[PDB]
Amino acid sequence: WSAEDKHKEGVNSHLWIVNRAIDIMSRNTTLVKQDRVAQLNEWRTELENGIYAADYENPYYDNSTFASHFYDPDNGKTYIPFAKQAKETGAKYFKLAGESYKNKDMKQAFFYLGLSLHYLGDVNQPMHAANFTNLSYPQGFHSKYENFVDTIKDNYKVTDGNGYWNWKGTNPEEWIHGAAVVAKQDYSGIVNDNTKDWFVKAAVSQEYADKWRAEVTPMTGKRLMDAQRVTAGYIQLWFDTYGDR
Ligand SMILES: [Zn+2]
Ligand SMILES: [Zn+2]
Ligand SMILES: [Zn+2]
Repeated sequence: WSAEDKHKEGVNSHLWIVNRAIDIMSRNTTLVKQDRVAQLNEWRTELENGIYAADYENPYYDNSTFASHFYDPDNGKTYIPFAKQAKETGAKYFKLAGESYKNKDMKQAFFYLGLSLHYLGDVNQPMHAANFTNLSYPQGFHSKYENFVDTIKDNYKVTDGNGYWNWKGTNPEEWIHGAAVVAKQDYSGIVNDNTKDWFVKAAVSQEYADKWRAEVTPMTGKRLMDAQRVTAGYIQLWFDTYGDR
């Protein structure tokens, strides 16, 4: 998903997913301790820095190949043979964040948590769970799709307090894998012969630009709603794990 502005949701789908996940936690009045939400807001600059840094510098963006932002659940791999993938990378930063939190280094903790949230957010994008990059056929569709999502994402906010609490076990890798399983199932609702066809014809015809955008909207909304619920669960897991128990 996009992460083009550090502190603005307009062109940062990753930050929008996290902010909507925090709103789910705030809406929950049965299980969530609201001081957790206050801690995320207190260290929001560092959290947002971590969410943005993943797509912009080393080691996180893998020398501009973004290999660690992809993870196919069926084979456990990213799109480049032998490169690091999103499950081991997102789990690495979940644990580094927790160790920093226990040592009371909040700036370090929330930056590493933002990184981990970014990787979990990416495996909820079906193209990232299927190794479909901006060079895959049809080339340029991955990037135009992610730009398009920013223009519609406000229509898919989750407005209830039901995150996926304890969705998977206590291992963060299980959450990243589980989210990629669901996202790859939804891959054909976005990438298929029709959307490929219309995207290619969209260069010459505006009518086709609208056609592929409309076609991918329903599954995009579904994926964005699941990403908010899974992210809220994952933040709650992090505080349950390192927050003193
Ligand atoms: Zn992304
Ligand atoms: Zn992407
Ligand atoms: Zn990314």
